[PDB]
Amino acid sequence: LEIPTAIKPRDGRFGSGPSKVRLEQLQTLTTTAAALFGTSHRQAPVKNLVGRVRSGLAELFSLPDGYEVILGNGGATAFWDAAAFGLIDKRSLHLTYGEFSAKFASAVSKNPFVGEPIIITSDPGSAPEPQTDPSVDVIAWAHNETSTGVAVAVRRPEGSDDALVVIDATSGAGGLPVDIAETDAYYFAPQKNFASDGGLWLAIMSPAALSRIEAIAATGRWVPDFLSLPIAVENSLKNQTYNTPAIATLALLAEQIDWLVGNGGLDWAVKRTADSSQRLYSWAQERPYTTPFVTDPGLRSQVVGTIDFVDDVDAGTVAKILRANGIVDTEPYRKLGRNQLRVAMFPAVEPDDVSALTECVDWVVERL
Amino acid sequence: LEIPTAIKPRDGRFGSGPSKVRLEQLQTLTTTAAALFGTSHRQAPVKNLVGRVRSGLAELFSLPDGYEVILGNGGATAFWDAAAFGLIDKRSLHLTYGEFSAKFASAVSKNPFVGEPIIITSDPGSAPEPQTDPSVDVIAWAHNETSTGVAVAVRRPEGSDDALVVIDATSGAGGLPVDIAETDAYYFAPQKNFASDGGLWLAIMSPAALSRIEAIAATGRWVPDFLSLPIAVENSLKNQTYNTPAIATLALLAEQIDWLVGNGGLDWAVKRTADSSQRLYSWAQERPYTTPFVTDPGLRSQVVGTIDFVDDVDAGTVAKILRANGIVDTEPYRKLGRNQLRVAMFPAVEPDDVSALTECVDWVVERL
Ligand SMILES: Cc1ncc(COP(=O)(O)O)c(C=O)c1O
Ligand SMILES: Cc1ncc(COP(=O)(O)O)c(C=O)c1O
Repeated sequence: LEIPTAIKPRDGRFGSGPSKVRLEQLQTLTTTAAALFGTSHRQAPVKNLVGRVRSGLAELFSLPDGYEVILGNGGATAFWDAAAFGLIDKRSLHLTYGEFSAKFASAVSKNPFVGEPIIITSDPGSAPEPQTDPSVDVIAWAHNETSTGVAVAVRRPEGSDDALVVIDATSGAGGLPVDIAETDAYYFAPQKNFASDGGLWLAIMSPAALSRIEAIAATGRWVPDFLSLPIAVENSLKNQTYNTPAIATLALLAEQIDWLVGNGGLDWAVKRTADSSQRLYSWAQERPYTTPFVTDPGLRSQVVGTIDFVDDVDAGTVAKILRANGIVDTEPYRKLGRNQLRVAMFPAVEPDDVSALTECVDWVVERL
Repeated sequence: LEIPTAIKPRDGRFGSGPSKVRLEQLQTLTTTAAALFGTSHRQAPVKNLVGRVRSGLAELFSLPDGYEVILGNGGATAFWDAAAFGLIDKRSLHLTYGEFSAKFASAVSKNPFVGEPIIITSDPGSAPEPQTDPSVDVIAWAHNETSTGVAVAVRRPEGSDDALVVIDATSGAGGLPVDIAETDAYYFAPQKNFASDGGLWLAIMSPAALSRIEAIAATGRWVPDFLSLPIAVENSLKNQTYNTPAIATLALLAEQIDWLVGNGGLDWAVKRTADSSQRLYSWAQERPYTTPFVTDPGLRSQVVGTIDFVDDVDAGTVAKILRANGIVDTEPYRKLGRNQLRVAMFPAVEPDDVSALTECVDWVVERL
């Protein structure tokens, strides 16, 4: 099946990380950023680039006093292990409702430097309510569960005074609203809403989280240096990382932050993803062969939309035909095992392209 | 001081990592690799890119049967912690003679999952001989010590049958000769001879090293998943990494590998760095205000040249003037504390630009 060009989106990338890298943003690598490549991360030109990223994120996320942008190599998966060693003192409570929220709880359960976590589960497509427990000093959940398309509210739970709020915003940060004052560690990686590459983690940390990192280091608890949050904080405060970061990753990230801030900031990004996701969900509701996987509209992610298909319409065949027509990465999370499409709607994704995608899906399904 | 343009090198980047990224190599990001950006690392287009990197390195390093290219996020610093958990069974022997060889031994000493390492030290600017011990199952040293400009032979020591040869080739791999059959783990990162970005580690592993990784995993020894060599092996064998890799790091690396292979492979790269380094060392010998830091010519690195300056010629002032004229990153290793310049001569660096640099240094020194 050859989809007519007239109905095709301008950009066919609907992947949930890595995701659409804007043409003008990628072009900065051979132009405005060409002179930064291959230069020292211990010298002013690359340190100023890290500085642009940190102050840019501080502006975009309206950071309260004493909050800091901390960064290091590895991506969000490395941050899970760094946080298990460095942020959790004795015990944590985790909400699990998909791949990424479950994987952080599983990393904490296996880590022999911290206690057995309390795990509150819910079926995929749903989420438990943010909650606390008197025996925990960390409470963790994902702002956006990328495998299921579920977005959860980011609020400091009642009676959680003695616990840090540790939020995996890998696919949520930059596309969803957030009051950073409600968090202690709001972490992410650049390949989703920030339209950059993986291999770097970023974490917005509160004064309580920074003090906690210092207090845990002061106990003498061992941590491999690569996963050390005290070393990552020491370096981040001076526009550096512990080891050599990727200049391309920082250059693409800084360009996306500038673009988001220049468009009106987080409020603009949230309006944009609301617009894209409204097009996707309204279409999924209208068509008799589709339905949103997430039944609670309050949990339906603005940035990652999981659309279930009925028995007689094979979503896998639809995804294959779309891919053969250059409309890529609509395949559901590889481990979920559902007759579903997963569509990313991060701010780089044009809302009109989400509309064009739905028309392409209708066109293909009518010819199956 | 304004250095006349006629004597300036075409490219002023002499940094030892990050290092000179060729422009035509950087331009593939906006052309032949542009469509790869923002696409899934779990789908064929990015998996084929990893495939190109693995096959390319297999060709460049003339890999014997059963040797495999393993990769993961983090850079070489992450590989030290991954190797301490995953390659060392009971005890290791380390050679230390600068920043990077010492830091790996220090990471192993602090790791509470393995024994206390045997450490064989030498003064900076020198190196101990590769040697073994009956109580160790791993012997480790750096092919190239980036902090002192010392290159060491890579050979399997006599009577080391029960020990894996674990070589930190971060600044050596692709610019220095090597017989891979003499190694069990030959690891590096892409920001030096491979003219790409940091944040990714690569390791050429022997069948004995791969079997060792499996045997250590089979004991049930815990390892944080991000630093897991069994998981990195499982993913690498199917052109993947454990978590999201940077597409730009892979795309720049594959272009450099292709450029090196097309030029005549490792033999061509070694001739090129021999040519560049001959220009630097002969000039350092000729001038009465300079001398190579490394007194043993057999240990003088072809890729990283440390040139000491006499008391009355301030190398720091020279470095500052060069930097103000766009000739950057000649500053010595930040912790060495010597009146010295450090010049990288990786294959992307044109030998004529090393000659031009020496003329620029003469010009500046004559006007101090
Ligand atoms: C020899 C050597 N080993 C290890 C490293 C650490 O590399 P990375 O910053 O990629 O972790 C470096 C960095 O310069 C190095 O030159
Ligand atoms: C919510 C979430 N958490 C964590 C991760 C891990 O990210 P990375 O590959 O950067 O380690 C991902 C990856 O898709 C994710 O979406």
